[PDB]
Amino acid sequence: SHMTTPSHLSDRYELGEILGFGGMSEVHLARDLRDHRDVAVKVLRADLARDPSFYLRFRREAQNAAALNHPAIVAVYDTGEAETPAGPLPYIVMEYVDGVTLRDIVHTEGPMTPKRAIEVIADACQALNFSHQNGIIHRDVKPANIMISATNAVKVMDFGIATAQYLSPEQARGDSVDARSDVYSLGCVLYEVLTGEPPFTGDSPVSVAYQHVREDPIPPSARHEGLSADLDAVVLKALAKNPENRYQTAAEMRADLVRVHNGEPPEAPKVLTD
Ligand SMILES: Nc1ncnc2c1ncn2[C@@H]1O[C@H](COP(=O)(O)OP(=O)(O)OP(O)(O)=S)[C@@H](O)[C@H]1O
Ligand SMILES: [Mn+2]
Repeated sequence: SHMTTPSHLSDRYELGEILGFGGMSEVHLARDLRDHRDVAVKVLRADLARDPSFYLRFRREAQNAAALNHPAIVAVYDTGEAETPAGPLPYIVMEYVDGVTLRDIVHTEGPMTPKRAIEVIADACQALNFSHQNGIIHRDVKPANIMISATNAVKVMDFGIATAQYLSPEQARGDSVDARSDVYSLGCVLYEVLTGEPPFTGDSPVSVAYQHVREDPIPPSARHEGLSADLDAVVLKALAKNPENRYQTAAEMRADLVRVHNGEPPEAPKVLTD
């Protein structure tokens, strides 16, 4: 009813400006006064925090937020919970990225140049490769979970926690999830940064999930100008319905992105349009 986010958490983190929000959390820039470090603190949203479902969900996700050490992955530093007069306010402390999500880039700027999109997604592949080698499937690859920093570094975040626009067909069906599910979802992001649109939209998540399972994506070159057939092949391989027909690893996907960036033919099956 009237929870508000305090100016200090746990007498160590002094909150500065609000950076963003999502369906659960509000993310603030903060100063870690103990380590003299600027950090991002993800706090359960004040307007949701007294709602038992949301509180409990936040706690279940905080204890599963994967802590990986890689230049393209947002580090997770700590978790905690502030006592306030309105009740407990749980939070996660993570690496601060001064930058913009791919969601916000596509919204405000439209599609990226193809070379830039290739570069960003190839860097995201490195993050995912590292995660997979450490036994962690991301599970929630989407444009909001990839940022480009002010120094043009790619940062992927929010790994390992178990919208419908970016789910893999196997997630839509409740089947087993593995590295190829992250490939598919990253293929959805690639599709969107190239064309300005996700592959599938609909009036409900049931309708969007149905499309992931049953309907072929419109080839990117048909959705938007300046896109090559070689890029169609790479994107549509990532988006193959059967996991066995996708890139089997994030590294394999990267290798094809690197070919296309260099004007070399990709290994992905050719796609013909008219
Ligand atoms: N480490 C970070 N550094 C800077 N900004 C961040 C960071 N993490 C998240 N943000 C921003 O905070 C927003 C909310 O992040 P999240 O709570 O993870 O929700 P989301 O990923 O946008 O969407 P949902 O809720 O998962 S659908 C992001 O969209 C960014 O705008
Ligand atoms: Mn996120």
